[PDB]
Amino acid sequence: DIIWDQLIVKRTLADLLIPINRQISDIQSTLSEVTTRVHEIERQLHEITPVLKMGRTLEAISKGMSEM
Amino acid sequence: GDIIWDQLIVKRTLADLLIPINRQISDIQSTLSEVTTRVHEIERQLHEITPVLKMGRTLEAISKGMSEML
Amino acid sequence: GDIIWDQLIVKRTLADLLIPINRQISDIQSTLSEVTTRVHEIERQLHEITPVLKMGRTLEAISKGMSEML
Repeated sequence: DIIWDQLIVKRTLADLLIPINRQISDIQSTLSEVTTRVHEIERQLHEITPVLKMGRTLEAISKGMSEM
Repeated sequence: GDIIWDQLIVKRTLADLLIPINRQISDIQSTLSEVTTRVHEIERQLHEITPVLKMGRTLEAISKGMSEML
Repeated sequence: GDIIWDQLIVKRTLADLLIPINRQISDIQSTLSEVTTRVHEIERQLHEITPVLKMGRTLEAISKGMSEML
């Protein structure tokens, strides 16, 4: 009787939640795809930040030698 | 409609509890899409900039070979 | 009021089902915020690196115009 009332709300709610679970599963995979793309970008920027720091010091040391 | 009535009011009662869940989700779906287009714009800017630096380092390597052996 | 004992039993079923949904969401909200700050840090690092490369390509375009003059 109250066990029916619970079963009813459980199944009414689980069918309402099928779209919510689908919406979430697609967000979890799309969020994981972005996190690996951002991991690949940060690595690609950590290997090209030094060469530009070397380039700006070469610009600073050639400015000091042109003054002489 | 006796228990069928019960099930139908329970559905629209359970739909009320879910309208914050649906709003929380819709804001995540738009914010996740905004990030995915910003990350798409970043990766193609980096895919344009990675080759010219690879060409630059080979020009530095081939210049080093011709300089010390001259 | 026995309608309070009914609600208390019912509400445990709703809680049982949405607790994982709320936890799934809260972990997405924090993980989505982490990537939005990482993407904000990447865009400002690229906004400071994009001008120096546009200055470099115009220096390459100016020297090409000067080499034509001989």
